[PDB]
Order: sequence, then C-alpha cells, then structure tokens
Amino acid sequence: DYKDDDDKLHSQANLMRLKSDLFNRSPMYPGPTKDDPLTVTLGFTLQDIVKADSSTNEVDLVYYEQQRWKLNSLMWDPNEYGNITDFRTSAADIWTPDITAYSSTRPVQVLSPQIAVVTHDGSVMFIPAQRLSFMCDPTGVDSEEGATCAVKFGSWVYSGFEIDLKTDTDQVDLSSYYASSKYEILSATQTRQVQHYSCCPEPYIDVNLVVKFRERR
Amino acid sequence: DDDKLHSQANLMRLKSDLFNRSPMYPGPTKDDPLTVTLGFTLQDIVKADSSTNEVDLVYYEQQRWKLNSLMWDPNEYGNITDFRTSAADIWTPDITAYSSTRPVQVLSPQIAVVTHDGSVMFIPAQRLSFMCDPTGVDSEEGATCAVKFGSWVYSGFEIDLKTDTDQVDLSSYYASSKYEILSATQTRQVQHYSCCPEPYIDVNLVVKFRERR
Amino acid sequence: DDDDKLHSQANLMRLKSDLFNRSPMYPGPTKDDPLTVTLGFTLQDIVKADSSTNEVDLVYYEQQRWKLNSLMWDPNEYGNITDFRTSAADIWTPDITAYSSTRPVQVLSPQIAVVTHDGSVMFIPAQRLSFMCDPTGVDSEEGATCAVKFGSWVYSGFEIDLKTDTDQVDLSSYYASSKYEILSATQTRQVQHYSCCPEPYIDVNLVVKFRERR
Amino acid sequence: LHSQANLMRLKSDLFNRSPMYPGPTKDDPLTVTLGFTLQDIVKADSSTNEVDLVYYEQQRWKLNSLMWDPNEYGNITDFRTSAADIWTPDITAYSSTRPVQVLSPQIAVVTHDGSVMFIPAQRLSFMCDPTGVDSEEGATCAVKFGSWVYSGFEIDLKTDTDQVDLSSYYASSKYEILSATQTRQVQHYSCCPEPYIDVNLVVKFRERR
Amino acid sequence: DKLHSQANLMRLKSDLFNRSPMYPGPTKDDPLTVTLGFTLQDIVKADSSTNEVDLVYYEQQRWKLNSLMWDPNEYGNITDFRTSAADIWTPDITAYSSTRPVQVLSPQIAVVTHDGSVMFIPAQRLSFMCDPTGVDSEEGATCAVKFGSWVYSGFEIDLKTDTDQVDLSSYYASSKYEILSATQTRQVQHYSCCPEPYIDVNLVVKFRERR
Ligand SMILES: Nc1nc(Cl)cc(N(Cc2cccnc2)Cc2cccnc2)n1
Ligand SMILES: Nc1nc(Cl)cc(N(Cc2cccnc2)Cc2cccnc2)n1
Ligand SMILES: Nc1nc(Cl)cc(N(Cc2cccnc2)Cc2cccnc2)n1
Ligand SMILES: Nc1nc(Cl)cc(N(Cc2cccnc2)Cc2cccnc2)n1
Ligand SMILES: Nc1nc(Cl)cc(N(Cc2cccnc2)Cc2cccnc2)n1
Ligand SMILES: *[C@@H]1O[C@H](CO)[C@@H](O)[C@H](O)[C@H]1NC(C)=O
Repeated sequence: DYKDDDDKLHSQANLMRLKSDLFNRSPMYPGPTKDDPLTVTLGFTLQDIVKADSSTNEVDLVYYEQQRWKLNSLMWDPNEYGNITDFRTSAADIWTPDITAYSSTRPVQVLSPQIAVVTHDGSVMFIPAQRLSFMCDPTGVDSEEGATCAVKFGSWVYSGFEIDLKTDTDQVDLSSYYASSKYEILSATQTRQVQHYSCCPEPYIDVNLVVKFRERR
Repeated sequence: DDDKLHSQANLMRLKSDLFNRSPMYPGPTKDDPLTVTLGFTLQDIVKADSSTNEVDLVYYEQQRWKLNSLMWDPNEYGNITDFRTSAADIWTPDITAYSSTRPVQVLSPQIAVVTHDGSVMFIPAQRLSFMCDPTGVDSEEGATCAVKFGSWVYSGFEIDLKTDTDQVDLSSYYASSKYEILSATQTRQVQHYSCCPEPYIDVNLVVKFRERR
Repeated sequence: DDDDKLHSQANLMRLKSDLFNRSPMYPGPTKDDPLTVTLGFTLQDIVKADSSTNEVDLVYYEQQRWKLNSLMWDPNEYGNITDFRTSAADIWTPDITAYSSTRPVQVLSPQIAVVTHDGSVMFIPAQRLSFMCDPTGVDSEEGATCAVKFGSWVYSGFEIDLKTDTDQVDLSSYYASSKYEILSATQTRQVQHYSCCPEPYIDVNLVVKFRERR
Repeated sequence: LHSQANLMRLKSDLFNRSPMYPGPTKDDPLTVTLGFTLQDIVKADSSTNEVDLVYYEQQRWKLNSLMWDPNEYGNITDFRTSAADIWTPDITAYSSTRPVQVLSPQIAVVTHDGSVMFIPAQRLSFMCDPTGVDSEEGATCAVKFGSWVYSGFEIDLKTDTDQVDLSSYYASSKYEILSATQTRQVQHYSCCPEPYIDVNLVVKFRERR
Repeated sequence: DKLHSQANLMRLKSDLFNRSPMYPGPTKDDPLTVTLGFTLQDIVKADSSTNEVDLVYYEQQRWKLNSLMWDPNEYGNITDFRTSAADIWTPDITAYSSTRPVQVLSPQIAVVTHDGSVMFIPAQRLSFMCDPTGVDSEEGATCAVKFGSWVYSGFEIDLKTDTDQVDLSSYYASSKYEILSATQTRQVQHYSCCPEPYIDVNLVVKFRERR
C-alpha cells in the first residue's frame, strides 16, 4: 500500500526520466536519408463514406490511417527504467512521416487526439482518424455495379530512396464500417505501387486505396 | 482588504508549486492506471441530415479523475480547498467520439476545477456531428442513434471509465428543439478489437428521438 | 516638444512593466475575493433565423466591466497617465459564455481592453452568435420570442456576480435595414439553481422579441 | 555583400534593442491614412441582408521610433517585415457579420523616414439590404471603418481622396459599380466628450446587363 | 555508420541555421529570381451565381541563395535535405484575385540542395474571380488569375516560368470539366499608383463542361 503507493510515484519519475534522455540527447530525428532510409507501414480502416457529390465530383471519407515505423534514436532498455516497455506521447514531440492524399480537394480534418505510442525497440505507432474530401466521380453509385474511386497516399517530399512504404495486407479494414451509411462498400483495397517519372531517376512509392461502393437500399 | 492580497498570493503560490516545481503528470500506465468518470448532459439535437446520415448534437461532457500529484493540504495555503485553472495547465484525458464526422467544436471555456484531494472536474460543452441514420424520425416510434466515447490511445488497463448513472441528464434539454427526446442512455462497455491485444472501454450513448409536433 | 512624447512612451512602457511583471496575472476570483462583472449588450442585427434547425444568429457588442486592486496605480508616479489600452491577452478576462450557443462564438473586433488607474477594466468584444431559438411566429404581428443566458461557465455566484446597468438592451445601433425588426430586447440579472450544482449561478438573460420587417 | 548584414543590423536596432512603441496616446497621437481598392462584390444575399466584398485596404502611418539614417545602415532606404514584428492599427468594419478573411501575406513596408505601409487584402461580410440591385437605380450600401478602442484624440483618420479606387475592379463581376466613396467623418456622440472618426465606405451597384 | 550520416546532417542543418542567420529577404541591391510553375489538378467547382471558380493545383517554387550552399565533402557527401518551410525564408507569392483564403493541401516542407537552391511545392485549393459564362458550350469558358509577390516589386523579386505551358499530366481524368488550354505567362508593367515595375505570372485557363 504505502509500499504500493511509492511504486506509483517511482514509475512516474522513471517515465519522465526516459522522456528526458530520449527527447534531448540526440535531439529530434532530422528525417530519413538515402544512407539511412525509413520503411513506413501504412494501413486503412474505413468508417464511412459520408457524402458523394456528383455536381463537383468529390467524395468525403471518414477513416483511420494506421502508420508504423522504427527508429534507432528511440531505442531504450526497459531495465534502466523500471520495466517501461512503452509510453504515450504527443505527436509533435516526435518526427512523423509526411503521408498525404495526392488528390484531396480540401485540407484533411483530424478526428482523434494527436498522440502516438513509442515502444522500447524504437518502433512507433500513430493512428490519426480523419475526414478526407478527394477527387472522385460517383457515376454508377445508384446501380447494382456501384461506383469506383481511387486515392493515392504517399510521402510528399521523400522519394522511394528516402521513404519506402508497405502494407501488411491489401485488404482495407472494414470491421468498423458504419452499418447505416448512405453507401455500402462493395470492396476496398490498399495496394503498394512503384512508378518512375521520366525526369529524375528516383522511384516513387504510394499506397493506392481503391473503393467500390453503392447506395445502401 | 489586506486579506484579499494574502489569499491571492496563496493561490498563486499553490498553482506555482503544483505546476512549476513539479512536472506534468505523464498520463496513466499499466502500473499507474487511471479511472475516468463520464456523464453526459444533452442540450439539443440541432440538426438531422438524411442525405448523409449525420446528426448534430450539442451536449455537456462531464469528466472526473483524481491524481495524487495534484493534492495539497489546504492549511499550507490559507485554507484554499479548490481553484480554477486553464485546462492547458494540467493533464486531461483523450476522450473521443469514435464515430464523429467532423472535428468536435468546443463551446465553453477550457477551464477545469481542481480540489485539494487531487480530484479534477472538467466539463466541456460541445457540438458534435456523428454517424446516424435518422430514418423514422418523423414517426411516433422515432429514430434511434448511438455513439461511443472512450480513450483513443489508452486500453482498459491504462484508462478505465465509469458512469455514476446510466441515464443521460435531460434536465437542460432545449424545449423548443426541432426534436424531442424519447430516451437517452449512457452505458459502460468493455470490448475486444482485433487491432489491439487489450480490451478497450467505452461509454455508449444511445438516443431515441423524433420530430416534435 | 518632441522630448515629451518620448518620456510619456517611457512612462507607459514603465507602468505596463510594473503592472504586468512586478506581479503575475491575477489568478481569478475566489469565495474570499469575489468579483462583480457588469454586462451590457448592444444588439446590432439579427442576421439569420433558421426554422429548420431552430437556430438564430445574432451580431452584438458585449460591454464587460470589472475592477481589480491589482491593476490600480498612482497617475503622478507615471506622468499623469490615467489609463491605457492593452491586448486582452495581457490581462485576465472573465469567461462569459452563452449557455445555449450552438456553434463557437465568432469575434468581430480587435481583442483590446482599456485599463484605468482606479483598477477598472472595460472590454467590449463584438460577436456573432448562433444559439437555440424557435423563430415560430416571426411572420406574425406579435413576432417571435427568444432568450439566451450569459454567465460564467466555471464560477458560481460565490465567485462571480453579474450585473446590468439597465434591463434595457441598447438598440441604438440596430441595423435599420435588417430582415428583422426589434419589438423588445431585455437584459436581466437572474439567480439560478441548477440540479447539477449546490451553488447558485448568476446569469444575464437576454430576451429578444422580433418579427420580419415588412 | 555586407548589405545583408546591414539589413540584419537595422532590424535589430529598430526591434531587438529599441523599446518598441506601446501604441498611440493622447500625449502622442497618431494619424493613419486609409484607402480602399474595391476588387469585387462577390455575393449579395437578400435573405439575410449580407453582402460580401473583396478589397485591398491601404493603411499608412509614421513613427519616430522607426526612423533611421540610410547611409548609417549602408544606404538602406527601406525594408519588409512581418506585420507581427511591428505595431499595427486596430481598424475594423463596424458592421461586419463575420470575421474578416485575410487574403494577402501579412507583411508591411517600412521606410527610413519612419513611415509604414500595410495593405491587407480582405473578404468582408457586412450588413446590407441589396434591395433594388436588379433595378437600373441599383442598390446602395455603407460600412464604417475605424479604430475600435482609440478615439479621435489618439488616432486621427485621413484619406488621400474620397474616391474608392476601382482600377482593379473585376471586369466580369456579377455586379457593376455605379459609385464608390470613402469619406472621412468626424463623429461626436453623447456618452462621451471626445470626438470619434470613421471612414464611411458607400457603394452603389447593380446586376450587370 | 548509418549512425554517422544522421549526425552529419544534424550538424549541417545547425551550421546553416545557427551561425548563419537566415536571409533577411531580397533587396534592390541583391534581387532574387523566383521560378514558378503550375500543375493543374482539377477545376472542382464553377459558381455562376457569384462568379467564383475553385481550382486544385501544385505550385512549384524554386529559388537560390548563397547563404544556403555548402560543400558536400565538409559534411559527408550530403547533397540535399528536407526541412520545414518555416525554418527558411520563402517567397510571399499570392493569387491577386482570390475570393477566399487559399487552403493548403500538402505538408509545408522544402527540399534544399547544396548549391543553395530550394524547391517548395505547396498543393493548394484556390477560389478566385471567374465568370464561367459559356462553360457549357463548344467554345467553353475562359478565366485568368495572376500570381505574384504581394510586398516586393520587380526591383526585389523577379519572376520566371520554366515554360509557358501549365502541366496537365496530373489533371483529374473524370473532372466535371475538361481543359481546352492552360498557360502561365510572365507579365511586367507599371501601375498608376506606384513607380516601381511590377511582375506577375498570369494563369489563363480555358475549359468546358465534360461531354
Ligand atoms: N518535382 C516535383 N514536382 C511536383 Cl509537381 C511535385 C513534386 N512532389 C512534391 C515535392 C514537394 C517539395 C519538394 N519536392 C517534392 C512529389 C510528388 C507529387 C505528386 C505525386 N507524386 C509525387 N515534386
Ligand atoms: N492498433 C490500432 N489500430 C487501430 Cl485501427 C486503432 C487503434 N486505436 C487507436 C490507437 C492510437 C494510437 C495508439 N494506440 C491505439 C484504438 C481503437 C480505436 C478504435 C476502436 N477501438 C480501439 N489501434
Ligand atoms: N456539475 C456540473 N454539471 C454540469 Cl452538466 C455543468 C456544470 N457547470 C456548468 C454550468 C452549465 C449550465 C448551468 N450552470 C452551470 C459548472 C462547472 C463547469 C466546469 C467545471 N466545474 C463546474 N457543473
Ligand atoms: N462606451 C462604448 N460603448 C460601445 Cl457599445 C462601444 C465603445 N467602443 C467601440 C466603438 C464602437 C463603434 C464606434 N467606435 C467605437 C469603444 C471601446 C471599445 C473597446 C474597449 N473600450 C472602448 N465604447
Ligand atoms: N501602393 C499599393 N497600392 C495597392 Cl492597392 C497595392 C499595393 N501592393 C500590392 C499589389 C497588388 C496587386 C498588384 N500590384 C500591387 C504592394 C504593396 C503591398 C503591401 C505593402 N506595400 C506595398 N501597393
Ligand atoms: C515489465 O515488468 C515486469 C515486472 O513486473 C517484468 O518482469 C516484465 O518482463 C515486464 N513486462 C514485459 C512485457 O516485458
């Protein structure tokens, strides 16, 4: 109790101590480079197709974007910190990848708190939920065959030389798709793509999110 | 008089002791789990959109939790037993609607009450848009919608939730609302998701309502 | 001539430095040190009355006045400066909130207060507010009636008390070509007990009766 | 080559070290000159009596605390700085219905003689009955601009002319301009004994043929 | 080793951004040339009730500074790096006829190279003044919007385009509008108000409802 109550205060200063050694000694990660490239794992959880505007060809999605990477600058051994194997931290305190939708028509709106989980192996998990408006012609949404749209996500300023992407599966997580949406999902896939762009030798990597959908009935 | 100046210095010194010569509490952990009490006061169903299945709520969200690191002896500070402070000065939980469709809009001052036993009360007023099919809203039966609230980043082993009651407080509901409320419940739930190893805790808010004639 | 202006600038930089730095920001009112805030509304316009959501949009000026010993000074010690203008963020401001707004209040004017050597502050932000209102009858002769309470969010009547100078809302800047004409507008102090709290809260209740301008 | 080191030094001299000006006072009043360049009447709403304008708002004033000698800082006659680095007047539309939207970078020009020029491009919604806009007579609206917290004893207004500059008015606008005037107006009230000043922007306009 | 490349950059950035106080901006004595290019992604919306058209595009900005160059061998063969656009000076290029504030679609990060050149490419959504009369015809509709520095005259900032053709190779295939032509063209003139020369890049786009 008084024992147990001291364990609590102790655990705190341990975390504060770790958060001090990490977030100062070697400062912020300066981003990846070709010498030390970074692999970012990307995955999508589709919650809702909120709106499909046929007068402007924009469709609004609500989804969670799963992001994972690993950095040696964020390694520590849980034995020098009271067995702290991980912590929560504000996402501003750390480097996060500049993953963007390439055909959005409005700035993304964030729906969850901007907080990541860092693990002692220097791995990071960050899952921002957002609402995205993107370019999409919903022709066919009101037929049996439905409509099909696609939006690519990838780094804005880092090529495949500095940032590699991967998905753990090519199936979009549909386990949280809102059952009463105006639209039913016929299928949703997320697929790693590599292209070259004539100019420049460097490759470009994106995860393409394709979605086929129709009015609910 | 030369009394109000003393009490003022006592408050200033108290806040200063708590925030400036001691770090912010880093949040809960497996070894230092936090229980957060939630209670909802529904003020208005402002709008129901059948074209996109979004409904807009205005409500007050009552949050309470208790930290050892915020405790003090009133006797060491001129008998002060509680004070107001900007929510930015302290740790606050990351309670989120899980089916919102727009960033939540805050309607009240971001200020919390801290009490000498280390308890905190924080009650943000909010407008929320969330996923809801209002089909049936123009019948006698009405429409029923649901929205979960819980931590985004902390499992049940770090943040636990409780309610004091399972009835949503309807005593402030706007009488001339376009919608009347048939019932409104807040219910703690523990659920396992494939994404994560640990059970997560939410409070489910289910509202039955209909067009007011 | 020109030397004078420099001096007074120095005097003002000095007064402000003394007030803001030789003692922190006043921590807010307590049960020991309660504050009375005086409120007056100037109704500029009813902009929108949406009957599909029961929301009415108002534009108004909100006069706020209060007074602190901690903002007092001797003008003789400061080149006879009797008052000054300063940013609302340099000072404590009351957390006065509309209890039935439906969207965050939008600020229309610069956030600047006037402090006076007697310790009194005046701060008049212009605002557009959406709040809960049933405009039914706005096309009738008697018109429509709405009410919205203003008061502190976090301070009870033991810490903050409100007051009006009149129960009459100032309509002298009401936009003469508004869609709506004002039949009456009142602002009245109320002592309210809510079942959520053992302490009474004080609010100013803004009652507006209005109808479509013909 | 060194001229970049002179700019740095000047900006440092004027800001860093120099006790930077606390705004105007009765003992030290300020004259702000105001001029509008009307770009477009974008929207006219008969259901809420709101009209939206896009314009450029030119503001000029002058401070001793910002004067310097050119050949004492390597012949520098002027510089650009962020609006946040310096003091700016609190000119506002007295009958807006929505917060103003800023359309231009918030950067001002400072000259060695201590003058500042600031020209924020803005979209403004304000109270206006557009009745008659589809007539030949047209519609008439007005909005006053001026300080919110400084009377005429602390800030005086001027204008270099009472004609609104229309040389950048949008040639294919929904609405054509019949007249646009910007008029200085001294105002004495009643609650108060000090004078007040505003610049009244009157626009007459109608739907384009 | 992989440890070491990282330390070099960190050191390199610190050298540029601490002992080297950033560029206070251009002057009549040392003017700056900024290269502009538009990649037109989509005409989202054409409002004939207010005469506003909404575009989504990428705006390619390129310029060059002595204060930003370095020798890659004094730093471990680092030839470029990325950095928050807030950490450096950027040009205040603005649409001159926008009706609403521009909305930023992409992260605000620039690429700086060892020769001192910078590339910054913000994706944007822009509403601007445009009477879309005839958008529903064979001829289609024509609109223009000028871009340029707000506070720097032709004496301080010069503008150049790479080519006169707007890049259309990323135009949305299923847009509500098809592009008939898109040009970007440097213009210089005097205005009556002022005596300095003014430079802008004028974006002209002809388009029509997709058939
Ligand atoms: N030369 C170039 N041109 C364009 Cl028009 C876009 C582009 N970017 C963004 C970028 C931003 C800042 C610095 N370097 C690159 C990468 C990109 C953009 C769109 C699709 N795929 C990759 N790169
Ligand atoms: N691995 C995972 N995947 C998803 Cl797709 C959501 C999720 N979160 C959010 C989260 C954010 C940051 C750190 N830990 C957890 C928890 C969650 C979200 C929604 C419903 N239930 C649990 N966690
Ligand atoms: N117990 C409690 N419950 C609620 Cl649902 C609100 C509340 N309020 C706000 C309020 C709202 C409406 C009328 N009077 C007061 C007071 C409060 C607010 C923030 C922190 N502590 C107390 N206090
Ligand atoms: N007595 C008083 N009452 C009001 Cl309703 C406004 C006011 N103003 C604002 C104003 C409004 C219209 C034209 N010129 C100025 C001056 C003011 C504003 C803010 C703080 N102190 C004084 N002063
Ligand atoms: N005298 C003056 N008057 C105006 Cl109406 C604008 C202006 N501008 C902006 C401009 C915008 C479009 C075309 N040419 C110039 C230049 C400027 C902006 C800010 C501070 N100083 C000069 N300078
Ligand atoms: C955390 O602490 C415990 C001691 O209670 C330790 O034995 C264990 O290895 C740690 N947990 C994990 C998952 O490593």
